[PDB]
Amino acid sequence: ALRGTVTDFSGFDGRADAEVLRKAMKGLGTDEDSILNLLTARSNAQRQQIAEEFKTLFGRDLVNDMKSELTGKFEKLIVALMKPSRLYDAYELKHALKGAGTDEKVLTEIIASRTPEELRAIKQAYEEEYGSNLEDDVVGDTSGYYQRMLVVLLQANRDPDTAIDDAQVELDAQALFQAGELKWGTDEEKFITILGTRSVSHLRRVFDKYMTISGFQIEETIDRETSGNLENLLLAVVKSIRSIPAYLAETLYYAMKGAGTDDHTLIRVIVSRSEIDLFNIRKEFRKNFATSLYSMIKGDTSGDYKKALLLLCGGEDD
Ligand SMILES: N[C@@H](COP(=O)(O)OC[C@H](O)CO)C(=O)O
Ligand SMILES: [Ca+2]
Ligand SMILES: [Ca+2]
Ligand SMILES: [Ca+2]
Ligand SMILES: [Ca+2]
Ligand SMILES: [Ca+2]
Ligand SMILES: [Ca+2]
Ligand SMILES: [Ca+2]
Ligand SMILES: [Ca+2]
Ligand SMILES: [Ca+2]
Ligand SMILES: [Ca+2]
Repeated sequence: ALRGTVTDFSGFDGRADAEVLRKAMKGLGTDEDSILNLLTARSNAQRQQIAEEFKTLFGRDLVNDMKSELTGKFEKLIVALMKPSRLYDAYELKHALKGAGTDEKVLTEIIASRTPEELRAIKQAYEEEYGSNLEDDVVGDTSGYYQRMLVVLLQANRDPDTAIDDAQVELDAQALFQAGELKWGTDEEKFITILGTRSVSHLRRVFDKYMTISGFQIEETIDRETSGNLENLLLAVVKSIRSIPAYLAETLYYAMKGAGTDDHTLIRVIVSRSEIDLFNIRKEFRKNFATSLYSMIKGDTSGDYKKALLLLCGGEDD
């Protein structure tokens, strides 16, 4: 069931494509159309093979020459597609923790929606690249319970999915109820432990049983009981337990639906998921917001940026 929209091209020849790319840039001008059409049709691994072929043939750096030729959002999309898939989430979190403040959107979005196995991969790749430890930088930039919830999720140690225990399900449904609605104030430590640590299939049962007991969806209680960064993070975590595709379809829709487009979020979710579950994100987006993701992008973007983004997305209906 989980499926991306970008696959390995059959009859890939790294050497032929690097010559197509050399021609598409040599001279005054840039043929942005040959670049866009070739790269969105190659898998991320293929793009890496191309990049080293281009380097052995011409002794030139593929991504640096593209940076020289291109500009704007389209440059930013093409550079993102060229990041090895192993490094892109690490990349995006370093640049979120970068500068003075911190981009909590980015932190919350990746850390909530990535599985334990993707999170340990991202921590390794981050350390190797940036020479820093991820947990240490996250702690460095955040506070309060938002910080603690991010550190719990960064442990990547959520319980395995196993046979459900109903007595366990109702004990946790009830702890959450006494921890929030029935308390003056909130016991956020109790919400972080059960939401940060219980298995995904056990928590899908907990969220239904909590509805039976209180007449509220856990999302409704999180909005009632918390605010700010912790509220965003706790909602991202619940949404992701329910469906990662659905959560990312929803992230995509708000990056566009307002007046402008949050272009950074739109490039990050299309590129990071192109080879994982972007087909599923298309389905969820159509089913939920009545629009195809293609019409939504086609309406919200322009130029080569738009054309590239659309060959990457790929579906009408979805
Ligand atoms: N979640 C917060 C507040 O959640 P409540 O709606 O129960 O808080 C009422 C008021 O703020 C005094 O605590 C806390 O722990 O203080
Ligand atoms: Ca040129
Ligand atoms: Ca041109
Ligand atoms: Ca440039
Ligand atoms: Ca910072
Ligand atoms: Ca901030
Ligand atoms: Ca801090
Ligand atoms: Ca309360
Ligand atoms: Ca409290
Ligand atoms: Ca709130
Ligand atoms: Ca818009």
